[PDB]
Amino acid sequence: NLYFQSMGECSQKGPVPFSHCLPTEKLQRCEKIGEGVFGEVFQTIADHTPVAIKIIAIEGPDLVNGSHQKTFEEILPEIIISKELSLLSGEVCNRTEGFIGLNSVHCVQGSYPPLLLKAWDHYNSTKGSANDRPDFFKDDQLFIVLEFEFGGIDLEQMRTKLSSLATAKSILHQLTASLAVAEASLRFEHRDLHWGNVLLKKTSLKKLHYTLNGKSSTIPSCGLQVSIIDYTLSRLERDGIVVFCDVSMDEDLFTGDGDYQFDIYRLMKKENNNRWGEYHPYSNVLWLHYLTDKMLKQMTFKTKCNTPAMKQIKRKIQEFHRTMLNFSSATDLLCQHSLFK
Ligand SMILES: CN1CCCN(C)C(=O)COc2cc(ccc2OCC(=O)NC2CCCC2)Nc2ncnc3[nH]cc(c23)C1
Ligand code: NA
Ligand SMILES: [Zn+2]
Repeated sequence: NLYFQSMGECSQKGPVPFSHCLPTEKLQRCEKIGEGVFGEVFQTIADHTPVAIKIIAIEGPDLVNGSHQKTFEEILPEIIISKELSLLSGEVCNRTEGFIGLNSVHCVQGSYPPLLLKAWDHYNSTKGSANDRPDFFKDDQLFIVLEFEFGGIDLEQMRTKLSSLATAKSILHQLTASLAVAEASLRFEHRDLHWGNVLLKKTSLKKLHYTLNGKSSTIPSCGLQVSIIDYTLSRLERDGIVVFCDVSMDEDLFTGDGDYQFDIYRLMKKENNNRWGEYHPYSNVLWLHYLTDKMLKQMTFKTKCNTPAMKQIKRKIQEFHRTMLNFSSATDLLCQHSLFK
């Protein structure tokens, strides 16, 4: 064990105990906030500030949540993507805070902490879990433990909670800007931006700031800051080296039904001729269209569009829905679409 922790930004070498990442008070305040086949996500408090902790078992031979554990080599591309996107908050020509911030990454060894099992149980009793109770791991088990800034609540879970379609406009504008900046900087495609992967949190900032190819602009917040998550299918590049998930031989991804989400996977494959290493930023437009579609058809707002000014916003979002598929990229949308003028 002769690697440094957290990409060289932690002085420990080799695996660390859970207690390195979750000292007793941080551990005691963990509450589970979500899950997937990968493992578990908890919210806790560090220095009076909420954070999210995502815990993924790696390198072992046996099944977790019905699937084999990834190796570190298998997970590394997504760690790289997460970090590159987070680093856009501190860049100059192409700058955005719209991707989830990555605080730290550790490789942890040990059995699962009993205090996290308690939090897992509470979630299972209240919301119900699709996962195995993570109490079967042995003292040799390795995990990747990622600490993200806390991003809030997902858009699907906020289906009935947003003020108005003005809020929807801000959300769409924030998403479009973040995707554009990542296109410009990293030739980035998200490739899986369903409404579970858009987070919303309160902000006291009235305007949010971004920079696209050296040009800075602002977006009225409507009191919310958007964060994009989930890079399972994402693609980007740096100095000509491409990191992407190769789904060219996957079958089931393209046979979904019952939501426009599942059409987007098929429409992506059409656009790229099943060649997933290429750059097709139209996929970002496809996802933004799916999101706009959710805003207009599945979201319900606390205040409807009662005045002609608000009815006009609604009409303009309907016009965005009808016209946006004729743009080539999130960059094209941001720079050219009337909605964002
Ligand atoms: C609980 N959480 C939904 C859980 C289920 N779900 C949809 C995911 O997991 C999607 O992916 C991410 C989720 C979060 C953060 C980063 C993710 O992606 C990058 C990544 O993990 N890279 C890793 C690099 C190596 C492998 C993956 N989750 C959150 N982060 C911050 N605040 C939050 N509030 C609400 C949530 C949340 C939603
Ligand atoms: Na962020
Ligand atoms: Zn550390």
